[PDB]
Amino acid sequence: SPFSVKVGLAQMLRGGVIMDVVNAEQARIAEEAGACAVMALERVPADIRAQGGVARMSDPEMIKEIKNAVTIPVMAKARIGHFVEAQILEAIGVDYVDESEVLTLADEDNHINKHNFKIPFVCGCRNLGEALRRIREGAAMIRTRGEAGTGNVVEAVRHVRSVNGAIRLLRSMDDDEVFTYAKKIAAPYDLVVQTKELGRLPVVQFAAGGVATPADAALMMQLGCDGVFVGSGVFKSGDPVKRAKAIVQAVTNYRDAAVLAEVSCGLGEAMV
Amino acid sequence: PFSVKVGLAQMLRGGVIMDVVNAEQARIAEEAGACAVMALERVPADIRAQGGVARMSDPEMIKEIKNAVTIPVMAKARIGHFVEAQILEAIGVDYVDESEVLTLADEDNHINKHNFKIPFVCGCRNLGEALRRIREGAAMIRTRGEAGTGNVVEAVRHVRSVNGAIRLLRSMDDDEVFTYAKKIAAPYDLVVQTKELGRLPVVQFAAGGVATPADAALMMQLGCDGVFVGSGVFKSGDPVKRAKAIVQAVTNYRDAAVLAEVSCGLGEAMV
Amino acid sequence: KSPFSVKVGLAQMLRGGVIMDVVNAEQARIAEEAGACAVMALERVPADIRAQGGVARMSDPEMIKEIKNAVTIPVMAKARIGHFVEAQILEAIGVDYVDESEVLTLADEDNHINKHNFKIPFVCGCRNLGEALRRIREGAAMIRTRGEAGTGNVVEAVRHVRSVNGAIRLLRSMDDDEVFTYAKKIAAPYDLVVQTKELGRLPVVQFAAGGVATPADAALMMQLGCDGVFVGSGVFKSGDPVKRAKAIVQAVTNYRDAAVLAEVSCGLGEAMV
Amino acid sequence: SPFSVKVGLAQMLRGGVIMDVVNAEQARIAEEAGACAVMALERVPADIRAQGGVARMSDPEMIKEIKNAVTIPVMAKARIGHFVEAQILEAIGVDYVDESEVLTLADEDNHINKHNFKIPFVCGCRNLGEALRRIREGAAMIRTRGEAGTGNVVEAVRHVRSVNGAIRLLRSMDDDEVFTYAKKIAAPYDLVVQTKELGRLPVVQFAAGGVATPADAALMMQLGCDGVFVGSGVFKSGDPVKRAKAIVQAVTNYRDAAVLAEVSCGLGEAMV
Amino acid sequence: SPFSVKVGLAQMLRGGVIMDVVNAEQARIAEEAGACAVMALERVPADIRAQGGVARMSDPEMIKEIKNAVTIPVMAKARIGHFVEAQILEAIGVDYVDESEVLTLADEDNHINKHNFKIPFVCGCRNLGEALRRIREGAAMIRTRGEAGTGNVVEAVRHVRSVNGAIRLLRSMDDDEVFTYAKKIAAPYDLVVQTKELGRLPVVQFAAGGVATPADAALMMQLGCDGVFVGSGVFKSGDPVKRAKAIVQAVTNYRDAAVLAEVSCGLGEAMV
Ligand SMILES: *C[C@H](N)C(=O)/C=C/OP(=O)(O)O
Ligand SMILES: *C[C@H](N)C(=O)/C=C/OP(=O)(O)O
Ligand SMILES: *C[C@H](N)C(=O)/C=C/OP(=O)(O)O
Ligand SMILES: *C[C@H](N)C(=O)/C=C/OP(=O)(O)O
Ligand SMILES: *C[C@H](N)C(=O)/C=C/OP(=O)(O)O
Repeated sequence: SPFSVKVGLAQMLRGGVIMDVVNAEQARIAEEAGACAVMALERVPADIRAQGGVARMSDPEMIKEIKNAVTIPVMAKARIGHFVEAQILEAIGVDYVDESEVLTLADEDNHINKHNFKIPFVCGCRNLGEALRRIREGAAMIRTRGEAGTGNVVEAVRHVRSVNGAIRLLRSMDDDEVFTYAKKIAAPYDLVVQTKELGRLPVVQFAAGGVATPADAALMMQLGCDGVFVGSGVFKSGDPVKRAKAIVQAVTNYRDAAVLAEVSCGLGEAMV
Repeated sequence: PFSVKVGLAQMLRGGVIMDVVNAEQARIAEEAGACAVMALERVPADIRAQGGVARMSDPEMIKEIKNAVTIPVMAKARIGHFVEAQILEAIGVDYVDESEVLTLADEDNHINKHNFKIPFVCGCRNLGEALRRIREGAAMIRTRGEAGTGNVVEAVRHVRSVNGAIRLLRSMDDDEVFTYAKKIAAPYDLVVQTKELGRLPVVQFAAGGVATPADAALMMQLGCDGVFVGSGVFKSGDPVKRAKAIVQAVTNYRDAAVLAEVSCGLGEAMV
Repeated sequence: KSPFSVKVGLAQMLRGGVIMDVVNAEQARIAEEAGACAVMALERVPADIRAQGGVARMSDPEMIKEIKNAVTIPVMAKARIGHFVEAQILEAIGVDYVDESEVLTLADEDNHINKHNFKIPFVCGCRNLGEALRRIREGAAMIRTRGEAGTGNVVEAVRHVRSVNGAIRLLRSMDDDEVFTYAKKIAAPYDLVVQTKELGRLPVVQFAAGGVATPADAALMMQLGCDGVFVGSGVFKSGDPVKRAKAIVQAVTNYRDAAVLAEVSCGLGEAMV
Repeated sequence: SPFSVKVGLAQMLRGGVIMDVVNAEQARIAEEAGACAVMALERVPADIRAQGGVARMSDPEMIKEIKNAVTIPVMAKARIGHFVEAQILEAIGVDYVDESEVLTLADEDNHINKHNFKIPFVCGCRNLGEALRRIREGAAMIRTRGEAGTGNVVEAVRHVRSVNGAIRLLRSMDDDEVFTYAKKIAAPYDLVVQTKELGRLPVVQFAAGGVATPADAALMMQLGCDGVFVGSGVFKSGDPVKRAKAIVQAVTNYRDAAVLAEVSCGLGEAMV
Repeated sequence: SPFSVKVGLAQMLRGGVIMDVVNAEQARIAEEAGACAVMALERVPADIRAQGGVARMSDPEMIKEIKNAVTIPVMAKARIGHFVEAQILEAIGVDYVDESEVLTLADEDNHINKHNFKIPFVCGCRNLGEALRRIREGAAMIRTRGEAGTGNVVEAVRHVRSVNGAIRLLRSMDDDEVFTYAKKIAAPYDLVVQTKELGRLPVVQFAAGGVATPADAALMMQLGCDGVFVGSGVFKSGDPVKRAKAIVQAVTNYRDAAVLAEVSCGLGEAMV
């Protein structure tokens, strides 16, 4: 099954950190720090927030440079609904497209039909219903997003707890009430049932938004994520190389408080 | 094990706990006679003035503060950020303050404090909040006003609310306590324990706005077991003298002659 | 060990049973012969209270002694919410359970009876889990998950059974760290919420009540996971109370046997208006 | 002081039941039942409610017939603010005037200045502030009223719990907060302080309103009242003679469940 | 009676001007100008308004200096509800504490229990009910305040007229309506009656707020005050020494238009 193949590709990222990079130098830093993949974008989310202006798919020249600089998978963001941007990214050989809300919405009413592509897609979500709608559209991996570019995990905690609490609610829910639940969260019933049977999201689920410290990243993992995205927390901090390695080690050893303490020690300024 | 942590906190009764952001402030607080220090990144008046996300202190700074003093060292963690508290426990702080002056990490849940071996401080504005924090595992309650304003008005409000509610509860008809516990959304058993003790089941300190010795003795005369001072000492003109004066005020809070003496010639209070 | 757990233990005997409202000894005797596990003595059945209005109070003790004398199964009696003196009287005349009931006229809008002060067990009503746990903390030994009394419409009982059980299933799989906030949100005592989480069920017997008019209704309550059903109006406001009472009892005894449900429903005559 | 003498007169009624009577026959029934006093009025509160129309002080003729019929004290109702009605009641020798809200309000803004009278007054209240305001006007006894003429104790339970909860609040209140409390309930501070010091109301406190059964009456006594008024529950019931004695016995033995059970047995129909 | 003694102390200030001083130089100026007392505070009210920031009891060192610099009585402000601040002021020997609204409220729900102190207190008020509540708390002198630090008498005129008009209303009020009046203004009935019997406030009443010119001060006196407070009008004006003497003479000769004209002539800039 072509979708299950795409899902399997994203499973290989479990336990990893994906780092936003806007040039090839940042891409090397992330790979050396132990990132499982990099995300090519025009500006990290904290700069998109402070500066404003329309944010689009990165120039294919920049993506090519980042692909050449690393051997780990390379993701790239496309505007929501901008399926031509995604066609271009697939054509130049990115490994994943992130149909991303940090870029400027291109279609306020529809997402990309991700089934028309060979490579897997990441989509964001704030709740289970959103996650399942993205998956029905063909998303092979889900980013449970908070607020990008603020260094504040509070919304990612909210959305991780919301998605996982809804899954747990679903696990023990009376079968006969699942139809109404699927109407209530506006999700395809088959995907709701698959989630109930698995007891987890049918695709990999990473946290994203405001992860600024190793404590934050391990928090996301102890809350039940398969990995984390860091967009601004590394490359807007005082010591990106050391913070990047620290966040990777936090995610690999997310239950080991002594390791979390050690990698957090003497880490310099987090992002503003 | 929870009563062990509740008992530990008893050793701070009668004391002043002082916020410190580095080892120099920590030694000043100990020499002034503070019963413990509270390590945080910025004093609350600076967090309020400057904005920005405020998190747990870097472990390196906490280790520095631990090595500078021999009185208990507390540290702040963001509400709900249980991994920050795991780290603070792993580096050997004596108390975690799950603190509202830091940027909220979980808007819906506090830390499950029963999963830790060290005692936790939590803030409250009323009795129901205090009892909820205690049921989560807090061993000590900070009855908080407004952090970083030098204005005790909200601390006075919340101390009178908590203690007024405890006094209400003490004379309350037993049959009305069930509805009372619903009304303040508190665990009934802890409500009953408060009624039977006649005081909060854990140590209760005032915090927020304590700027002068008179403020500090005011909190004690309103029936607190101690006071936090976050900004009043180190945002003031003479930190070393004000810290000793606030400590002496809390130790001698009913002695107007002493209160007048230690307040004399104290310099500028915090802005 | 504790006196409360002894009362809770005693109520277990009622699992699988039907408790029928009776207003005289004739009704009580019919209920016992139909196989009811207990009767509920009250002044008027809920449909009559609803239609007639007026203040509804504890039954006259003479009525209760007549009902106790007529049957050997347990006798329950209704007391107004908050009216602890009515309950003291019911206890002194030897009823087996007091139902602190919303079908009677509320006597204290702000407090329920302190049921821990009594030796005999109490039933209390609830619409949701928080209500149930607050009643249990006050000392209710058994919970009646109530819909609308006297209407013959199960729709609200279904709502409240699904609500209580939905919340229990929600609780069973809930992340432990979220239970403190959950206890606050439903305004329930935390220890009882945790106990409910651990057991996967209500810590006391849970019956459905309100609007159960047919055997299908009763068996529906049982298939939604109740331990038993109250029938107040559906039996004695119907056209054939004796046949209907046996049918509902059989429905609760054999609630998964559709052939039996079909059988006991056949020719049952008119249900309540 | 003259006021404390009046207050002492009403103390002699502790443990008693006061019954509303509209003629000498009812008054004799009440005295024989053991009532500590009777309350002369034109119509029992249940009739005033169902019938409407202006309700005033009883005709002095009817009051004289009631005084001739009994030797226990005779009370009579006067309209709120109607000090001339009270002057008349005093001139014909009633023992207490009840400035009563079950009669038609004569002055919407002022109560009778009860210090200008030699005999003691009863006033109603819903909360402690009302009681203390009535007492400052010269009320020697407070009746804590619910809904008169409905046979429903719910509002009297509310008001008894309100007054008593306020007094218990006041007993443990910080002395410095009492000034603001007296402002909040709009009550004379000296009477608030006196209530705090006594731990109870500075005058006798009876329950009234909706007491229909012996259980109701004993309920009021167990809630902390000194006695009960019964306006409608006796003479609108099926068996007033038996019910009046049962209520009296209930109030005398209000903590004895076996007695309460016994006197409640076979009591006939309560009021509608 | 200890309260009547405190009241008698404040009577000696009748016909006087109390001047705010923030150092010993201002205190001498006020005494030489003929002030009956000085008020030690950290900043005059016009500066507290313009600058903001929390305003507390003056440092006891400053109060000591002001006490040493003058022989007339020395008052000091404490924050409303800050009874420890008042304990300190009593301990260092001020003659009066002003529980003052120009300082930052410390207890939004309660004032200081002034009966626990040996020295008399001043409190502010905007209306009779406030004045009487402060007096019940133990205030021995009342400051009928307008708007401090604006130089605009309009609110002090409003509040002086309000207090005096309410007293005049009370003077001629039907006795039987006084109970309801005391509820309406939320004042202790005994104090309301005392005010009605005296025909004036039971303690000394000074005006305060916006008194900027000798005309203003004499206005307050012709409206019926026993004296005036000047906080900003002297020491924020162009010629404090001359304006201070002028305001004192205005208050001493408040009905003598020729004197008011003379002392107002050539007075330089009033406060901004
Ligand atoms: C969309 C991108 N992959 C991402 O995860 C952004 C995160 O925002 P930040 O809060 O800057 O980590
Ligand atoms: C949370 C911290 N320990 C604290 O007590 C803050 C006090 O606020 P401040 O107003 O700065 O004393
Ligand atoms: C309170 C009584 N036990 C009861 O269950 C009422 C049921 O209502 P109905 O709808 O009449 O069966
Ligand atoms: C005012 C009269 N004495 C009285 O107490 C009325 C009671 O009302 P009811 O509900 O008729 O007892
Ligand atoms: C509180 C002080 N005693 C005072 O009277 C303030 C007056 O204000 P101003 O308007 O500046 O005279």
